[PDB]
Amino acid sequence: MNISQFLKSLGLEHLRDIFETEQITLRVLADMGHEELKEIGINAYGHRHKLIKGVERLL
Amino acid sequence: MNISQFLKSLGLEHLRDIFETEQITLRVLADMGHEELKEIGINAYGHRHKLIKGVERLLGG
Amino acid sequence: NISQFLKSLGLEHLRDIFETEQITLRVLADMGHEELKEIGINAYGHRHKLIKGVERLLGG
Amino acid sequence: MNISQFLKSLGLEHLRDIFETEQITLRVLADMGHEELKEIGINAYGHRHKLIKGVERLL
Amino acid sequence: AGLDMNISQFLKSLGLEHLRDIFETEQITLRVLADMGHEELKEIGINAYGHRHKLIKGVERLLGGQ
Amino acid sequence: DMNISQFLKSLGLEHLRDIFETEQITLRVLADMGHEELKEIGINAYGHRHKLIKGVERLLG
Repeated sequence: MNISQFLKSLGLEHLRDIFETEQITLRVLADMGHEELKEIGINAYGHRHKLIKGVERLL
Repeated sequence: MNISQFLKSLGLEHLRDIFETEQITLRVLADMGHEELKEIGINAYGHRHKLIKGVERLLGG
Repeated sequence: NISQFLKSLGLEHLRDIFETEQITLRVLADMGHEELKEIGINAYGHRHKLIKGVERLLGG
Repeated sequence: MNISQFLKSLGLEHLRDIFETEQITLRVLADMGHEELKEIGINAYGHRHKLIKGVERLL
Repeated sequence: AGLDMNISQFLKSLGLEHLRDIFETEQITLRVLADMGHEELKEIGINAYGHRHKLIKGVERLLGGQ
Repeated sequence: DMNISQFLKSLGLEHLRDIFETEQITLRVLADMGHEELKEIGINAYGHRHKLIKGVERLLG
């Protein structure tokens, strides 16, 4: 629901600072792919994969 | 339409001073991408994304 | 929106050219005299009103 | 009497869009202090000072 | 407190009659409006500071002041 | 790499002629100028700096 709650559900709460600094809401995240997520500092494929598939589960 | 109403609609009124100092009109904003917006001090991806998509919705059908 | 735009310039008769050519306000903003001649706006006066209209509307 | 004419007289015409978007009339501006003006985005003390003192004369 | 007044008449008196639909949809009476500040009014869609200011000061004058 | 007066006219920035004359900005000086350097000589609008930078880029290439 909130981006903090979304990350917690994927076990990715430790990524919270990137999302806060870049002002990424769960709605902004919905329009983001691998290239956009690499741009904001999500360097691990596994993390981007979890985020992309996580938004797909909802959206 | 004007920038002040445009920013308010996206909930980005706090960016009003950057737009005023840089004399950014909707015409200028329409040709701006992520690199151009970073140049004027819009450092958050989320803010640039909202601006870019906002102009797309505004000037599209 | 583009229909509202044309109406404001008294150019409502150009609605069909704009619809057929899929010209939105974003497309119109990047168009000059040569591009407008290409879609069939043959009168200078009409192209001038469109170009200056987008300039006034967008800031700008 | 027109907020646009008032702003012009103080050399603060650049502030017109904030006043229009926030629907601030001279009557509204008359009950506004430094805290209320900061709230609508008048971030410079000098600008708030000119506005407050400007309305004080218009009485 | 005597604020049993018609919200339609209240808005008209402030020159804010155009807000009639927000107040009707949200079922805002004068008694509800009396406990509302800038944050609560922003929440129901009253986005202009000037409009919220007029409403808050309008209820104050109807209540005596502050 | 001609007279600066012709360059500004081509971009519709002829009103900037006095800044360029007073600051003794030639096209070769302008070619090494970015957004920070142009802000320093009084070009406060992003749109004007953008037009100047991109204008010299086209001239060079």
